[PDB]
This record gives sequence, structure tokens and C-alpha cells, in this order.
Amino acid sequence: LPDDAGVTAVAAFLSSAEEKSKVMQAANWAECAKVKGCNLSFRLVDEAVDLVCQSKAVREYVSQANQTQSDNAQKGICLVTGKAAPIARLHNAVKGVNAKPAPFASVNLSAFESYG
DNA sequence: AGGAGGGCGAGGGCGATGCCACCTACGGCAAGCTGACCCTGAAGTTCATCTGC
Repeated sequence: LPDDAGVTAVAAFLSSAEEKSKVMQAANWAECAKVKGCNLSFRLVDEAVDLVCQSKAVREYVSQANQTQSDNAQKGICLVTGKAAPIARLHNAVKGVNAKPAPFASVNLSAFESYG
């Protein structure tokens, strides 16, 4: 995804090792270090509300990286909709129930698995 | 000797058996603590172990 100026910016910020060091020397960095599992994200300036992961190329990339990579998986068949719709192992971490986002529907122990 | 030993009918009548108020005051009915430990997870990989080579 080149010529974005949002990800070329961060890819030039993630090939820096010093500006990232400058992130620790920020006014409020001491308050993000307090929260375990802080989630930083990359809003390039000159978009002003829009993250690097909000530009209409990363937006399309994700809409392309959730339409190509998450479509070659196990071909069928949906429990929910019944369509072919490639099957999703690893249901996504439903947040707000547990102490951590937990996979609402998740059969992961040696025998909760039914038929192998 | 042969006596007669009461006969009668009354034995309450009248009303009153309570009046008055009071039957509580006061305040407190809790304090203090705890109400749970412990684990049990998805997901993934490692790592010890097994089978086969």
C-alpha cells in the first residue's frame, strides 16, 4: 500500500528507533505506561481525526485483507447464516463480558471438540 | 287412763353494685468486622514423550 503518506509515514516512524524513543519522552507517556495493554495508534498529522488505520487505503486494505485472506479458509458451511462463507476458526474476542475480551464461541480444550 | 302438742301465713318490698380520670412517660433495637478465599481460559506453543524408521 504505497503512496499513502499515512503508512509510509509510520513505516518511516517504525524504521526510526529514535522517534519511538521520543514517544517514551512524551508529556503523557507516563500515563499510558500506567495502563497495562495500552493500545497506541498512529494518527499522522494533517488528517486530524483519521488514524493511519483510517485512511481510504488502509480502510480498503482491511476491506481487502478481510475479503481475500479471510476467504481462502475452510470453505463452508456457516453455522449462523448457513451460507458457504469460509469458516472462521478463532472467533473474535467478544469484549465487555470477562476481565478480557474472550471468544464468546470458542471450543478450545482437548475435549470440548466434538468430532475432531 | 286418754287426753291434745299447732293451725296459718306471711319470710321481702326497692333502688342502688357505681362515679371519675389515668393504663403511661422516655430513649435506645444497635456497634463492627466480614459477604469470601483458590482455581477453572482462549490460544498457542513448547516439551516431553512415542512410534515408526
